[PDB]
Amino acid sequence: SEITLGRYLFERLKQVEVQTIFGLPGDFNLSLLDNIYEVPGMRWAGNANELNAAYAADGYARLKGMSCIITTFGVGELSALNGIAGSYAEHVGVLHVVGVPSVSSQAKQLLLHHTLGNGDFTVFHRMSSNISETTAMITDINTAPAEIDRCIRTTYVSQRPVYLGLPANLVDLTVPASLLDTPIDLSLKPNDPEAEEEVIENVLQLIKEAKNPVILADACCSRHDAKAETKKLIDLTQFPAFVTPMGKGSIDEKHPRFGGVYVGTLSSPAVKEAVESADLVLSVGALLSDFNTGSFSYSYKTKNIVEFHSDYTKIRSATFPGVQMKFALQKLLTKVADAAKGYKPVPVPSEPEHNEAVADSTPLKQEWVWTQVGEFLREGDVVITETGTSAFGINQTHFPNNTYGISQVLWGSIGFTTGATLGAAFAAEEIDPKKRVILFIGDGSLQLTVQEISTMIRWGLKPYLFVLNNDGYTIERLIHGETAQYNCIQNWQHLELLPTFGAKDYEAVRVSTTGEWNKLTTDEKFQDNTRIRLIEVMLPTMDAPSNLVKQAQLTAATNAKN
Amino acid sequence: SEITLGRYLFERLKQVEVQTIFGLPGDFNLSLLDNIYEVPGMRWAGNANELNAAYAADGYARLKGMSCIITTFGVGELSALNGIAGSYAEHVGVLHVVGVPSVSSQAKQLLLHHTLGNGDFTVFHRMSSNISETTAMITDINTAPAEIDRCIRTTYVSQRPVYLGLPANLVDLTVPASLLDTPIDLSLKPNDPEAEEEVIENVLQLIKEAKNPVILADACCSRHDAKAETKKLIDLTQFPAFVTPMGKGSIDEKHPRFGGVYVGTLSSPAVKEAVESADLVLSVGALLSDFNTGSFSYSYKTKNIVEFHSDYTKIRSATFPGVQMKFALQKLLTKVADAAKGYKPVPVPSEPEHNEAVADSTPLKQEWVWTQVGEFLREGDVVITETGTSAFGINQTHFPNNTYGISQVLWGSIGFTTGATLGAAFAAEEIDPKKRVILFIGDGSLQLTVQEISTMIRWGLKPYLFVLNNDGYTIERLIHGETAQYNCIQNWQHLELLPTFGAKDYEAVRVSTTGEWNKLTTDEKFQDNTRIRLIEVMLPTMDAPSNLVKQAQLTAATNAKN
Ligand SMILES: Cc1ncc(C[n+]2csc(CCOP(=O)(O)OP(=O)(O)O)c2C)c(N)n1
Ligand SMILES: Cc1ncc(C[n+]2csc(CCOP(=O)(O)OP(=O)(O)O)c2C)c(N)n1
Ligand SMILES: *[C@@](C)(O)P(=O)(O)OC
Ligand SMILES: *[C@@](C)(O)P(=O)(O)OC
Ligand SMILES: COP(=O)(O)C(C)=O
Ligand SMILES: COP(=O)(O)C(C)=O
Ligand SMILES: COP(=O)(O)[C@H](C)O
Ligand SMILES: COP(=O)(O)[C@H](C)O
Ligand SMILES: [Mg+2]
Ligand SMILES: [Mg+2]
Repeated sequence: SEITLGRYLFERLKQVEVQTIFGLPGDFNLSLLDNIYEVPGMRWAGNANELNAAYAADGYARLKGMSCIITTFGVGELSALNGIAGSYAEHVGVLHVVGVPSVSSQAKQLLLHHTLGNGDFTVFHRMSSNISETTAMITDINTAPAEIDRCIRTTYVSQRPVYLGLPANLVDLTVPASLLDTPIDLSLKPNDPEAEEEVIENVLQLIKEAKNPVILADACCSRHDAKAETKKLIDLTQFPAFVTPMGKGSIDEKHPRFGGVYVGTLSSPAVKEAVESADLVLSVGALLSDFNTGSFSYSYKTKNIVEFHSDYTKIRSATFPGVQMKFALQKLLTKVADAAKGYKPVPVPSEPEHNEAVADSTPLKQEWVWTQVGEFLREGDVVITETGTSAFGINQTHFPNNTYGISQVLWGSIGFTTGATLGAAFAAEEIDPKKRVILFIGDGSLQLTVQEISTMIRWGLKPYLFVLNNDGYTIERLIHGETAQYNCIQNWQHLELLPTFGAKDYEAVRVSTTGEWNKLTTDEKFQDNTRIRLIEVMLPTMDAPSNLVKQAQLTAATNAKN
Repeated sequence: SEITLGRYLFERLKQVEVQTIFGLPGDFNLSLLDNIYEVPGMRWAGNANELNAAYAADGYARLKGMSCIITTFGVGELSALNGIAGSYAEHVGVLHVVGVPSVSSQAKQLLLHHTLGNGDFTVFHRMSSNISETTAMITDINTAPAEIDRCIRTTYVSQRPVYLGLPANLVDLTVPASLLDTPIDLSLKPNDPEAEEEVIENVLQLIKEAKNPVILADACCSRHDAKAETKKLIDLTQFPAFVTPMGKGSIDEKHPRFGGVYVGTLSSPAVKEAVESADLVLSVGALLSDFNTGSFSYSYKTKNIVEFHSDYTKIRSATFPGVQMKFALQKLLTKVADAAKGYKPVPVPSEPEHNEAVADSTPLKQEWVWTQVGEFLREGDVVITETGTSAFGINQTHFPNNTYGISQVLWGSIGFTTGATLGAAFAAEEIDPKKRVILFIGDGSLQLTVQEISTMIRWGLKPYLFVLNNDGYTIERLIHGETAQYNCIQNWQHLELLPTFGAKDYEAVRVSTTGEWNKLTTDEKFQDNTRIRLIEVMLPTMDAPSNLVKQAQLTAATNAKN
């Protein structure tokens, strides 16, 4: 019993729970794609372009664990590249498979379409190696199952993009089916016993001594799977728990000990103080980007900083190479309650609010929206926020427990979120058909990736697409050129996007007032994810969350340098 | 008197006749873009995404001589790379300007947005250099004016994309205005007199001996500026003249000595016979790609092949390095009427210029449409055909003299032409507003880049957008997977796209029959470019011009072979 190499690929992906495959067809991958239909459960999204396909592979991997996008040599791959880079930047495990010209076309340097016309078949592979954890350009059938397994493990474990090139002529060759009976090894190796035990004792002593210890969960807590441990640590220690913007959603915001979003100097006065006064910081998965830290504005001076990281740990000035956080946290948690039993709980900053009631005629403002969105959310929602006012405003929104956030704070590619939403809707559907996928995207960002709405429609996916109509690039207007033509956009009939892409069962509604907002969002039928929905949210052109106004200025200054 | 470095950039582009600037803003390019408005006549397009911007810059340069897309560090520039790669593949001089972090941001390796989180500011520049003729990352103001000139010259002269990175802090520093008073050198080095003389004596001698000489114009005749020389060569020799698919438009098809489109084995029998029985082939600008040549199908029955190229000449088995075609043809022209004086003109092929009468109710078919296109075209038209049935079908359309064709036969990135259309239409409006820009794009291709229609509306541009609705990817269906779900697309309402993107003054009409076709296209008001039009052409799913049917099969077999 034998299967095609293409077949093997799809069977392996299914074993790591990839059910939906992203990308676009081309002659160089059509035989490969045939195999998808031979694997029970697997489907082909049918994306509207390769850039959006890669954004969607990203959103899907964030929920599902990993994902796979297939493109065609040259023109498919190169289109995906900004999607792949972003997955790299943000530690998202995306397997990028490219259908390439058969080996005999390559050997004989055929002047083929999608080449640069110089007979170099290695160029695109070479470009992609710059943004991949590892790569394979498969030429040898005898090692190919092993290479694919290597690419999958690396994608899954490292959580970085991997590039797999497959000649069209290789994909139809057979491999023994029994190769599939043995699972890919998807584990990490255990820590060094001595190194890890020294980390533990060290952290344990620091905790025993600390009067005002605080926990801070950042991006890599989320990206590298330490969420269950960080949750236990908060429960067992009762230390105040804070979250960065890039880690929003990785810790539960309705826990009695949750103190807020810390963004250095842009934090609320109570959060800034509760954090910066700590005599011990337990940091989980720091990723200190400009926007994630209010332009590098942390101010603690203390030490007793413990940094947990995927592959090492830092304690004060010391680094412990190879001490991986997931196992180190697991081991820590068996002794942490005793270490902390002398801790008298310091009070945490109290949550923001509810908006006060206002006249129903009151026009919508950014500040009011971000607070209100908290009344709409429920446990288990996926909340996706575009770079722009949306990404900044969500910080102030209070998540129910078990809310999965998606915000590309480091890469910051506008338009990402239309595709991330498609891929998240696919993932959610396979996880739990009642989990809601809720997108906030600006009117400008939508334009770059709008066609991926079509793919959501063709699969009957049912996300909520909040479109923030503020007449252009408000985030950019706040940085430079408040009235510059380059910050304006052609205005679109947003309510027409859905039926134009062929939707038949949908809602498209415009909200301009608090009354319209509330009427829509408190409606029981609206709250159920029974159809795709677009909500055009009319806002003032220069209205922004206060943190964005501050940041816009910090950023402007940085660039103009001297 | 001093101007900003940014200003200097734009005054330079104005001197090589770039009036429209493509791309998207981003914080690292905003200061740069301010200067556009400081230079009389220069405009910023405001594209809907960077890939589309890059496609539009390509279309722009094909018409104008060169173009400029400006993007932002990481996220803009990576999004544009497929467009740039296409420009490199097809020899189009696009200058790619990237606004990048200030010099000391890079020096201090700040964890900024749009980086890979690893401190490497060189990686995107390194990626672009694989698909660039040269690059510049500007760091020094004293040398920036010269580096910019070096870039523009290379772009213009080599007709390939150039990469130019401008740190955000440098673009406001100033340079002497007087610099602009010395022209960039835009000229070619001349040929070696001795090597050129050998070439010419050789060709002349062959011409004197030929009874059946023929001329074959190909892609590099247009890309490398030899169309004037080639027209004169046809005039003075009276030899039969043929064009390849990729060079279509580069020679006048209503010339009495025009013999048709040669595509090796995919040629009409009269054309294959006319060319292959030749006893001399004067080949101008050969680019022998799969789709250009019926899968490398040429069967010249002579050894007397002369290949002119930008940088060398070939005669029979001999290569003449450095013998440049523009110059060698100019020299050839001075003696060639005399070498050819004893030539008795052999008759040239044709096909019917016209379709048979049919019932007006006749469903539209590809073969009928492509012949019928010829009755609608006028001299001065720009004819843009997408990869798919459009690009193969146009080969059977008869051009009026002075028809400019754009068909990306080598690179073959679907979606290209929506962008190329925007940029051809800008260019054409600057050249002569009476020049119509006429697009043929499939339902599938349109999906990848549809948002760029928005940018046409914004600027009041008046292309004719013929959209071929055959319910999916017909060209792929003929390659493999006739009814595969991967060759199927979500169905759009093409008639609604234009209002949806804010069009006020426009037409959108569906045509299904020959009579609806004739009614619309023979209408005098329709034939005037006074508004943006979309024509939705309804065609059968498996309907294809017969050339594409054969080519799909060869390609299939090329991809399968071991
Ligand atoms: C791919 C890409 N191109 C350009 C940019 C630069 N950029 C950052 S924010 C922004 C504008 C966002 O506009 P919108 O989505 O309308 O957000 P809001 O008006 O709510 O601020 C742009 C163009 C980017 N981040 N990514
Ligand atoms: C960016 C990109 N992705 C994938 C391909 C592979 N490809 C070539 S033709 C084609 C289908 C185009 O279909 P359509 O425009 O509807 O043309 P038609 O049906 O008239 O043949 C595809 C997906 C490509 N050339 N470029
Ligand atoms: C994250 C950047 O903190 P990590 O170090 O865990 O990621 C690899
Ligand atoms: C064209 C491919 O013939 P060229 O040789 O002029 O290109 C540089
Ligand atoms: C988070 O990853 P999973 O274990 O869910 C998987 C095997 O995909
Ligand atoms: C100097 O302008 P050019 O002639 O170079 C042009 C046609 O762009
Ligand atoms: C080239 O073959 P194909 O995959 O049909 C598309 C043109 O790329
Ligand atoms: C980050 O700066 P910006 O240019 O506004 C966009 C997010 O890049
Ligand atoms: Mg906006
Ligand atoms: Mg089609």
